[PDB]
Amino acid sequence: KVQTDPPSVPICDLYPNGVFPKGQECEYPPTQDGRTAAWRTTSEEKKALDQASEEIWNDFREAAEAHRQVRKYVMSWIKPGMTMIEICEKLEDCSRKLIKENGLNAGLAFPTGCSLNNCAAHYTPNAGDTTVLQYDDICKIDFGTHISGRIIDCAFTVTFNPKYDTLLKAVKDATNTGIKCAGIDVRLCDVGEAIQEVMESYEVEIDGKTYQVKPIRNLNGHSIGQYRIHAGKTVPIIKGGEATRMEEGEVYAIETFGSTGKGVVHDDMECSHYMKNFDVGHVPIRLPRTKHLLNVINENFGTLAFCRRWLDRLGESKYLMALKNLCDLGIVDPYPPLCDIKGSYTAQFEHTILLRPTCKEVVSRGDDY
Ligand SMILES: CCc1ccc(NS(=O)(=O)c2ccc(F)cc2)c(C(=O)O)c1C
Ligand SMILES: [Mn+2]
Ligand SMILES: [Mn+2]
Repeated sequence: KVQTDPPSVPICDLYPNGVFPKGQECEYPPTQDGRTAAWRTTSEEKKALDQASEEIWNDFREAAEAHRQVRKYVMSWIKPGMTMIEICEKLEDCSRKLIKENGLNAGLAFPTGCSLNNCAAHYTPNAGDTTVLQYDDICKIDFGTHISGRIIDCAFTVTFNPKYDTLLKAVKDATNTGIKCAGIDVRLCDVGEAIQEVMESYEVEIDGKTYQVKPIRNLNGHSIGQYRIHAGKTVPIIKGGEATRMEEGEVYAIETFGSTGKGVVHDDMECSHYMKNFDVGHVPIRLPRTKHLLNVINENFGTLAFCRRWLDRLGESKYLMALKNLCDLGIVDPYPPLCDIKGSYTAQFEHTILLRPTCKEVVSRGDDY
């Protein structure tokens, strides 16, 4: 009925009523004519529309509470000296128990990202990686939980040297600025500019050098779909703006990345992230190993991202060639680590928000961030 010191009680059994805690509920940002959004807070039409998709919002909440309790636990023990593998496996072991992993009904939405320093995202260790977290490392812990495909994409940055404090704040503030600015009928490009003005209004000093924080321009937030980490709409972070507005009922992952490098990422290091193309249909495979591996992917991950380690834990061996095949066949897409120029530092803060009819909910919000 109460969580245990080292979290072990599933969020499930903590809220027996089946109703999970809501995130930070915000009133939608006004528009031109000071168009207030307090009319939706209790409109009759909207309230019916909201309570209409209540079971969904409730699932996002179960996952969010899982994310909150897991990360609270990670910040209490993540320390330099631990290998990236020890960290990810310890984090993922907790994440599996609190979300009560159940096939594709409940589990980890994507691999535990823990990109270091100049690398901003999509780095998680593969078997054999001997990398050890250092006192001067700036590590982005980015992991996700999901219930019935309702994905909670949320992340924070970890450091131990106070010299990055102002860099993390610059980015944490940039993220909240995009969260506050986001809303139904809000144009993506606008959320982007907002995020940039703030991000760039910060200047930091790290090891004698001064820098004006730069948003990683080729990185960004994005909309979320059931069992689909990236639904289709992207959230800028800079000045351009695709050509779109956020819509009622949508779900977005508002994330920003700040850097001292060139503010641009590129594929680097060995790949560990892979995900089945949400669009590709059923492809008959006769090649044994490739056929088997794909079956494992469909059974265990569906359209959710996974990593080599997760193939390992399932007892799969000698699967790289077969994984390459799936990749060359375009059935699976590789998602290599995205890093900025060597020597640069990058920070990241991310939250999942629900654009509900009556309000904007920052479901993954917590005491920490
Ligand atoms: C590796 C699976 C994956 C695919 C697409 C996106 N979304 S994205 O393409 O908008 C993206 C890519 C890199 C990044 F750093 C942020 C967002 C993400 C993600 O939300 O990070 C993941 C984990
Ligand atoms: Mn993320
Ligand atoms: Mn994301």
